Order: sequence, then structure tokens, then C-alpha cells
Amino acid sequence: LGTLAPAADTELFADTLSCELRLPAGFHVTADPGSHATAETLLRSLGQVEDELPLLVQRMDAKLDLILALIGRLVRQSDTRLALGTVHWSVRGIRLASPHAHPPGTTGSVLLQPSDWLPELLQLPADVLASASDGQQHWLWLRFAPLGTGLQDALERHLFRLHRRQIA
Amino acid sequence: AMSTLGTLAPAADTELFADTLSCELRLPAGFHVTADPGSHATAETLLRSLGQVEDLRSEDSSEERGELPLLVQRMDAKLDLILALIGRLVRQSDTRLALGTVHWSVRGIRLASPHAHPPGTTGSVLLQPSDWLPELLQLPADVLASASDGQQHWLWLRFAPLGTGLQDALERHLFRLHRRQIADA
Amino acid sequence: STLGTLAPAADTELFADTLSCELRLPAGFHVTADPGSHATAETLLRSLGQVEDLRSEDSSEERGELPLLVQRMDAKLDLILALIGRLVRQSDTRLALGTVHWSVRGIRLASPHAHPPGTTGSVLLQPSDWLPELLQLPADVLASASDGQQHWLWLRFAPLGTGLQDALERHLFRLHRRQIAD
Amino acid sequence: LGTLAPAADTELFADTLSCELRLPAGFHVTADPGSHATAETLLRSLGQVEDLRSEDSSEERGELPLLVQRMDAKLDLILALIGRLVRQSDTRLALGTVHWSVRGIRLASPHAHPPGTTGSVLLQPSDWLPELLQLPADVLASASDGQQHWLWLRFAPLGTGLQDALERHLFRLHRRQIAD
Repeated sequence: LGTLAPAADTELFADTLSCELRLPAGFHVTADPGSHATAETLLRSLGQVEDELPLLVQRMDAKLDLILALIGRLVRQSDTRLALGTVHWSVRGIRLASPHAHPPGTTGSVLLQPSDWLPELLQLPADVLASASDGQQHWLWLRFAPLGTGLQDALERHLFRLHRRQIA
Repeated sequence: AMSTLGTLAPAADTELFADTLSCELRLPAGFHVTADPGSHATAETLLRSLGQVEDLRSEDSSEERGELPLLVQRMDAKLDLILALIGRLVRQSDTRLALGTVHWSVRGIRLASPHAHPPGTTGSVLLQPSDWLPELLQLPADVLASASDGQQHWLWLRFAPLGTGLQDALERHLFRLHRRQIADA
Repeated sequence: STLGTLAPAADTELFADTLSCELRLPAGFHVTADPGSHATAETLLRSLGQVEDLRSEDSSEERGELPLLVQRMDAKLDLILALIGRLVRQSDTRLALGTVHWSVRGIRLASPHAHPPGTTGSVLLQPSDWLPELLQLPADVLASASDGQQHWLWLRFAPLGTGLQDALERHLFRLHRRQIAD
Repeated sequence: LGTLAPAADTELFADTLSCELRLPAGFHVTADPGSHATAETLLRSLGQVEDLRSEDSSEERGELPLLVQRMDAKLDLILALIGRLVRQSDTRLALGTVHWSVRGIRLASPHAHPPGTTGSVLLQPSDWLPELLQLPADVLASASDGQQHWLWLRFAPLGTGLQDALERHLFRLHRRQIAD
């Protein structure tokens, strides 16, 4: 129950906020990863819309909400959709389940939906630390490649906020 | 006013429409058993946003060149354009609901349905609130009554609790539609 | 253009004593009971005019305001608008591009089939070439004639209302101005 | 690679910033493309959102009203989402090395074309944005080396604004390149 790859499990979660939650997520092999700016922007933006001025600005915001809602729905109604499941996520890496096992050292990108109303996916380049199967299937232990100052700060804030939300 | 359809399900019609603003109108409406409404906040946001943008204007095209610079008017124009284009995109792929006469209140709705459904059936009422915006309002609901009048199967649906925010937005929406229907009369 | 001699009465009703522009653009008439929306038409026209604006001689960087954040927001809007435009152009049924005669009162355009005077429907046309947004205006056929090659229709827009009418008049005037260049 | 068309390489890259990079690009033989305005809007807008990337991280964190900051966030979300939608059904352009100047571009085409062929150079300027830059161009040289067919496209006059935008874009491209 996690101790089927204790070495990685410790590297990814020891002494750091590690959340256990259900969300669409998966590992995709590729030499073509994503961008840090993009992931940072996505994270901070989700957070900034946490919860006025001249009427024109108030109605501009109403228009924005309508646009986001429409576009949000169009994507969610045609996208492939990632495998929904229980994952263990920290600023260092993620413990999720994938269709097939992978050799440790396999490069790629972890794809996850940080929010469920918004179908925008978070793409984080990562490598496999371990690939042990038993939850009937193959579980992956992915280690994110260095995030950089900004993205890492965003991710910790995201996880911290996500945790308190859950702790209530 | 005074549609005898209520005589098909007296107790249901009373539950949904007695002592509350109940509007009889025509608009794209439907009911589906296999739900997927989303959140109360999405429905609430749609209704409120829709209200802020609709109901004509203050009969003036100015108001912007004053109090506001010009870079912002440009931005507002672009939003109007994007919104219209996104609405155009949607009409391209989405299956539209069929037009029908319905009786709508904050509690539920009475509408015609292709197939009958026994009371107790759970699902979602689908409605296109606007007209210029191809967006659907989905509201989880239960079938209170099901009856026929001879050519159409009628359903009386009671909405699942809407929550403070959405309820408020719907009440405002209904109140608005009402004065407007009476207005252009 | 001598197309007017095919229906003098209709041509006079639509273009006499008012600004009338002869130009090429996608435009069509479709028999329908779609009441369209004055507000939608007015919004499209005024918004279009706002973005078709400036970038004239004070182009490049017409700086006057201050906030840098708002400038970035405006850049984002330009990018969004451009992409959304492309998407719509993917699976949308394009209109027929032909020469037309347009005034605040109605329009003369080519049509697949002729129609009896009094036939009501909607005139559809693409105001700007760089954006796939269409303007819809309820109209009735005044005249219907052929030049031996095509069916020409003279459509009279139903009352536009004060706001839409003003927007359309502004639209046609700028259009006329723009084209009297060189 | 380049001697294949001495005169064409001198006309397009002599005494002017020329960058060597890899990105989706292609030449499409079309009757008439156009719109410098659309091309300039794209480059100028890209640049502004490109600088929004780190470097002081912000001209002023709080600054304007909080409602504004949040509307800006929604914009980021909308752009991302629409970008994702565009990718669901668009056609990617082959990645390739190209030499690009404000005057023209040299790229690898799946076929050759005679000098005078006209159309549009198609480029995807930013990896994060699925938007293509289209610039009317003519072919002034087509030659083949080992395998690939190489084309020398000479942009049709860009006009004051577009030219400025492209020169700025290329300079930023260059500067960022030196930052390896």
C-alpha cells in the first residue's frame, strides 16, 4: 500500500506536504515537454479567481465569465479525458496509476487537471523513479524535473491551499 | 393564463406554482434522466452574467467616451466580438433543444417531453435561458407528475435545492422575464 | 451599375436620396422566420467599428494611458479573438462573395433562386473580412429580376430601431470614406 | 548549407539580423493570403505576453483594483482553453530549421518551386500558442543539397508597422537565444 516502492515514495514525499486525492491524471512519454511559464500561469490563475468599478468594467467581467464558461464546456465535451484516480501529489512528484508499466528512467510528462470545473490540463515534465504493480495494476512514481523558482512557489501554494480545503 | 394542463396533476401543479411567480412561456426546453448539470455556481454565474449583459441598454452609445478612456472601450468591443464568435462556434456543434411552451417557477417546471417518465424519476431539466447566447441552464430535478393530454406527454419537475445563490439568481431571472413579457404588451 | 434598370422602383426605394455603397462582400438572403436581434446587430456593428479603428498614422504604439497590466490584458484579447476567429472558420458554411449595393434602407445582392415580392427572410452578410462574424437583418423582397446570368434581389430591411439604424449609418459612412482613397 | 543560392542568400540575409532556429514552418502556394494588420497584431501581442514572463515578475503586484487582477486571470484561462480547443483539430506544421530575417526566410519544403512562385510563409512563432503567422512571399531560389528541398522566400513588402513588429520580434528572438 505504497511500500511497494519505499525508496521513491520517500524521495517524493518525505518531510514535505503530500496530498492524497482523486483527480484525472496520467503519465505521457515524450521528448517534447511543456513550459514552466504555462504551468505557472495556469496555477496562479486558478488561484486568483478564488472568489465593482464603473459599470462598464463590471459588465466586462460578466462577459469574461460567459466566455470562460462556454469555452470551458466546449473543451470538456470533446477532449480525450484522463484516467480519474487516486494520486499522491507533492511539490517533488506524484504517485498515480497508468495503463502500462514503465522502465525507471523513462522521460515524459505528467498530465493532470488541477481543477474539475475548468478542463485545462497542467503539464509537468517528469521521470519515473519506480514502477511497481499491485493495485492490480501498474503504479507510477514520477519525479518532476526542476520547476524553477516561480512554478515551484505556485505549486506549493496550490498544494497548500488544496490541503486546507480538504482538511475541512 | 389559466392553462388547464394543471388539471392533469393538481397536487403537482399546486406544489410548483401556488403562491410564487410562475411564468408561462416558450423557449428551448428539455428533460434528460442521465444528468450532468455541473455546479450551482455555474448555473448562478450564467444567470447573473446573462442579466448584466442583457435588457437592452440606457439608450445611449456614449457613456464610454466619458468617465472611461478609450483603450478600455476597445477592450469591451473585443469582448463583445469574442463572445459572439464563441456563441457562433457552439451553434456549430451543439444539438439544440426543441422549442416548447413551459410553466416555470423557482420551484420547478412543467414542460412537454418526447417520452413519459414515472414520478420519482430523477434527472436534469435543460433550458436555453437567453436566445442570443447558445448556453444551456441545467438543473437537477425529480419528476413529481407525469400525464398526457392526448398528443403530448407532460412532466412536472421539481428542482433539487438550488442553494442560496442560484435560487436568488433564478428568482431575479423570473421576475425580470415577467415584467418584460408584461412590458411588451 | 445598370442593375437598377432591372427594377427601377425597388432601386429608387432603397437607394434614392441616401448613401448607397456598391462593394464586394459575402452576402445572402435566406427565407426564414428568425426575428434576429437588433441588439445583436447593433453590438456587432459598433464593436467592429471600434477595433477597425486607429493604427492609422499614430499606429505602432499609440500610447496615452498608463497601466502596463491592462495593456497585456488587451494583448491577450487580441490573441483570443484571433484564435476564436480561426476556429469558427473551420466548420462554418461561408456566404457567397459577390458585388452588392448597400444603403441604410436595404440591399441588392445575387441569389440562388428568385423570390416573389413580399417574401420575408433574413439578409446575412459578413461586415469584416478578417472576422467570421455575420450580421443578420430581417428583410422583405421588394423586387426580383435576372440579368441573364444571375438572379438579383432587392431587399428592404424591416425597421432597424434607433440604435441599430445609427450604428448602420455610421458603418456605411466610414466604409464610403475608407474607399475614397487614391 | 546556403551556397546553393549565393545571390538569394545575400539578398535576404546581408547586413541584417538573421536567426537560425527550429519551429513549425512551411510555404503554401496560395493565390492571395494577406493582412499585414493580422500579422502585426499577432507579433505585437505575442511580445507583450512574452515579457509578462518573469523578469521582475510584475511591474507592480497589487497596483490596480483586485477585480482587475482577477479579470486578467480569467483571460489567461480563456486563452489557454481556446488554445487547447484549437489543438484538438488543427494541422501541425513540420518542425524545421530556418534562417529568418526581416526580408525573407530560407526553409525546407517537401517539394521545389520555380522562382516567382507566390504564396504565404507559414510560421508558428510561439510554442505555447497554436497561432500561425502568415506572410505573403515569393520564391527567389529553390535548390536541393543532400535530400531536403530548400526554398528562399522573399517577403512581399511588409509596411511600416509589420516591419517594426517583425524586427522587434527577431531582435528579442536573438537576445533570448544568446541566453543559453
